[PDB]
Amino acid sequence: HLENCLGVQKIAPEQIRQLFAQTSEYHFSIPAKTEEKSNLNVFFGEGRRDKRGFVKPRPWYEVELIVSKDITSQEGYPVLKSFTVITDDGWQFQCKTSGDYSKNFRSENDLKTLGKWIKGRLESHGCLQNNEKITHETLREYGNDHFELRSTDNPDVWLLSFKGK
DNA sequence: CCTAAGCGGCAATCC
DNA sequence: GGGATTGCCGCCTAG
Repeated sequence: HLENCLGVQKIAPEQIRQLFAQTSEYHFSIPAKTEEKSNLNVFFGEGRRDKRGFVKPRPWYEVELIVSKDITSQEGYPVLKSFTVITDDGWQFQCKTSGDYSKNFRSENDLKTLGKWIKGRLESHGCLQNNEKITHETLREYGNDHFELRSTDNPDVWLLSFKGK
């Protein structure tokens, strides 16, 4: 679902096999929270309100990963930085950490990009359907409730995993 | 001047 | 009370 998305590139399988074969100096297990108006479920939160008073609904694939201080404060974590992310299923796009405490982990220049990777993967495995809330059952049915954020010898390129079963 | 969403931070919550 | 945390809302500014 990410092939035709602007800013997203395809990384060859053999290029992936080598990258993930390296051991990371920094590794993080970012929890997939089940918050209902934030995180994976930003779609169910309030829309964006204009000065006229209209509230425009969020796109279905708009998501964020809010990372706690317990992981943010850890050494090596990209605080308020932009970086390249290479996914375990062979996709590359830009991400940027932002907000207070640099808690907000999002795809860069298109919030939907990270959403299409996460929700798309959930949908593809049949654990989620359009306009449905992501719950503990969704993650249990998928087979994983954490994202793996790993460092690479290049300080501006990270590895990101969300394998199921 | 509008338009729009990227992402910066308001504010609800806890102790 | 208000420092700490972050779930959630919408300001801000590029184009």
